[PDB]
Parts: sequence; structure tokens; C-alpha cells
Amino acid sequence: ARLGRQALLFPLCLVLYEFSTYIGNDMIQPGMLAVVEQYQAGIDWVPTSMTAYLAGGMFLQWLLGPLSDRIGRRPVMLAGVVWFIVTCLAILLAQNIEQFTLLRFLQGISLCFIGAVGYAAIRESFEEAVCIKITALMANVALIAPLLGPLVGAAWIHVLPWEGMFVLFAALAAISFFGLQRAMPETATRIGEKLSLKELGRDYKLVLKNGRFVAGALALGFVSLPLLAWIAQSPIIIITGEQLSSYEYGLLQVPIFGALIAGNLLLARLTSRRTVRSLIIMGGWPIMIGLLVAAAATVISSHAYLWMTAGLSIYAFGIGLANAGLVRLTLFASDMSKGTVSAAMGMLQMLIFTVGIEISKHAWLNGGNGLFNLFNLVNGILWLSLMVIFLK
Ligand SMILES: CCCCCCCCCCCC[N+](C)(C)[O-]
Ligand SMILES: CCCCCCCCCCCC[N+](C)(C)[O-]
Repeated sequence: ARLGRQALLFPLCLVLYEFSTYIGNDMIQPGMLAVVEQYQAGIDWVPTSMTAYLAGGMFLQWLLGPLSDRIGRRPVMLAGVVWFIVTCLAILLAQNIEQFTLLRFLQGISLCFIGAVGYAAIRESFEEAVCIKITALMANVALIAPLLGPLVGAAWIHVLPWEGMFVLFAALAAISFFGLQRAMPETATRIGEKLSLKELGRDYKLVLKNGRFVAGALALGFVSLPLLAWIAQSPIIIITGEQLSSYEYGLLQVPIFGALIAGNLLLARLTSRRTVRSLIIMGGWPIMIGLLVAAAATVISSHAYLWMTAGLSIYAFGIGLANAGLVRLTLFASDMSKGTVSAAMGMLQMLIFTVGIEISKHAWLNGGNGLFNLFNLVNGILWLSLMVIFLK
């Protein structure tokens, strides 16, 4: 009757919801070619779909943690899942690529609920031991989605309409809702205390005064930008630009995200014998080399996408190795409340992702693949520059 055993339905449905929102990005990108063809809109709106999605995900970030603390985790979390379901369904009525993009933004708001409320309840619900396993599963979900999403999405548009994908996301989120409704406990400490936006603002201005934290948080954004820009732009780079098929598009995803996974796997084996600082340095080598290779190759020949793919694969391996550690060090760089620290670094990342994808898009539209990879290289260099400051 659920006390001990079915308690695990709560983290399981949170994980399911997380997955739904992630493929809500990752399946959609390859489907954006069908979408933009349906609306008769330019291919410049393809990466923008992801920009809007991620922009929405920085929207309520700062708010939801302290808000749910006051009015409770259950009603806020469940409202987020419902909002995801409703906005997933509403996009079928879009009628315009501008209105489509607006709904991508509104959909992305659902992202904020995962970390700021759902995971806050996890940390408040479970022992440090079990909590570790849960974050591990959430981390693995974040690994699987970008691998499976583009493959499933590319296959999907040869069979079913793009609208069906949003019906899928909504269905999966519906399952999480009913699971969370009957499982998730109320962990909120600060009911019914008042919330000061004035003092909340003061907290964020305080975390932003810490220079090491800001360096680490910005670096996490810059270093992952090439990966996310590839996710955003790969449908137009491959299919539109190189005139390859959907099958090849799918194939190129395998070494890149397989390498990401390989890097995390090597991380799990090294972590007991290696400090996070040295794993950052260890990952730094394939990160810089991979980005250098993709840039140099496509400046020599704009059309070599296999060298670009290899370079991104080597880079993604380094990311897999270096990233989890930088997240930890960045978290611990500030002594403030972890909810405030987490939301701050999530917002700084999203800021770099959204703006960076847009810059990336105009880079490729004007300069082709060479410029795509050159902009990715400067982002690597920005991460590197921040690391020599960050440590020590
Ligand atoms: C490993 C890169 C870390 C980037 C963190 C992005 C937050 C996830 C928001 C949904 C986006 C899904 N995506 C494209 C990252 O796979
Ligand atoms: C020994 C410390 C206890 C005295 C502080 C009174 C509690 C007020 C809490 C205000 C919240 C501040 N903050 C940083 C969380 O925004």
C-alpha cells in the first residue's frame, strides 16, 4: 500500500516527465524540416525552435524553487506537468511559424519545474545514498534523449505527421502526472511564509558577485554550446546543406552522442582515483582537439562533414568526461542556498545556449560549415580561458 515500495513511483514519474520534456526538444529538431515545410517558412526557423524552447526554460527558473517552497511542491510540480500537456496540444493549432515558435517558448517553461521543484523534492524526500542513484538515473536520461530523439524523430516524419510527436509527449507527461499525483509527497518547508521578490532579487545579485561561481557557470554554458548548436542545426546542416538523407543524418548522431556516453562511462570508472579538477583537465584535451579538428577541416574544405562529425565526437567525449565535475565545483563555489545557486547557473547556461544558437545559425547561414565550427571553437576557447581563472 505504497509506503516503502511504491514510494519509488515518485522518482520514476519525475524521470518520465524529464524524458518527455527532453525529447520534446530532441525528437522535434529533425521534425522541424517537415514543420517548416508545412508552414512554408524558411529553414532559419529550424534552430529557432530550440532557442525558444530553451529560452522558456530560463523563464520561471528563478521563481519556482522559492515559490513551491511557500505554496508546496505538489501543486506547483503538477501544474507544470499539466502546462506541458496543454501547450504540447495547443501547438497543433499554431497556424504560423511565429505562433509555433511562441508555443515552443511556452512549452519550454515546463523545463523549469524539473530541477527547481521536482528534484528539490527528491533531495528533501530521500537519503543522500538513494538521492545519488536518482540523480544518476536523471543523468542517464539526459544522455539517452539526445541519442534516441533525433533517430526516432527522423524516422517519425516518414511515417506520422509532426503533430503526432506532440501528442506523444503529452501522453507520456499524462502518465507522469497521474503517477506524481498518487506518489509525490509534500516536502515543502516554508509553507506558509511570504515570498519577497525584493529579497529574492537580492539573493541572485549576491551569487552574481561571486567571481569564481560566475566563471564556472558561464564556462558550463560556453563548453556545451557546440553540442547544443549541433543539436539545433544538424538537420539543416546535413539534409538541407549537404543534401544527405535522413538516414545519414541519423547515422552521424551515433558517434557524437555515443562518444558523450563513452566519456561519462570513463568518468564513472576514473572518479574514485581522479579529482574533478584533473578530470576537467583530462577532458580539456579532447574538447579543444575535437573543436580544432572540426574547424580546421571545414575551413580547408567546407563540405567535409565526416571530419566535422569526428571532431564533434572527440569533443563530446571530453564533455562527457569534464562536465559533471565542473557542475559540482560550480555548485560548491558559492555558499548560498543550493536552490538559488542551481537556478542561477541554469539561467546563465540557458542565456549562453539561446543567444549562442542564434549566433551559430547566422554563422552557418552566412559562412557555411566552416563558420559553424569556428564559432564552436571560440566557445571552447572561452571555456578554456575561464578554466585557468577558475582553477586556481
Ligand atoms: C550535456 C549538455 C548540458 C546542457 C543542459 C541543457 C538542459 C536540458 C534542457 C533540454 C534540452 C535537451 N538537450 C538538447 C540538452 O538535450
Ligand atoms: C542564525 C540565522 C537565523 C537568523 C535569520 C532569520 C531567518 C530569515 C531568513 C531570510 C532568508 C534569507 N535568504 C538568504 C534565504 O534569502
